[PDB]
Amino acid sequence: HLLSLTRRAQKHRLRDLKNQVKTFAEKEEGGDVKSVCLTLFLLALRAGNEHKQADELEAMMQGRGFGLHPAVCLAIRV
DNA sequence: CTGCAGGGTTTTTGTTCCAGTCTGTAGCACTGTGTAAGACAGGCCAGATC
Repeated sequence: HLLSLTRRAQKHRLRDLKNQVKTFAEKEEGGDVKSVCLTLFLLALRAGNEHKQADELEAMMQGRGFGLHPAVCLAIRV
């Protein structure tokens, strides 16, 4: 299964659809493989009615960052 | 029916190149702290003395 392979073997398996995503994002979306596959995953999540996971992913890949704000972290430290 | 020698197959796990790019950690300067080794004091008993 794709989730249990290593990243090297997963790339060896998925490189074809990878380069198809590359050429599609270059043809239509300014060559942004990042945002294209991001919105693809977002909509594939939202289709199953998994609204909490997709809302949390939209909250993560924008605005707030890694779990804590570095400012408040230093605030605690001091 | 059975035994391994060993053929195929993907998968994995390396893996070779450069660049990075973060990171931990081992520097570095520092002075404050706790100790144990060693100087040395003295008193004091034994040895030498009167």
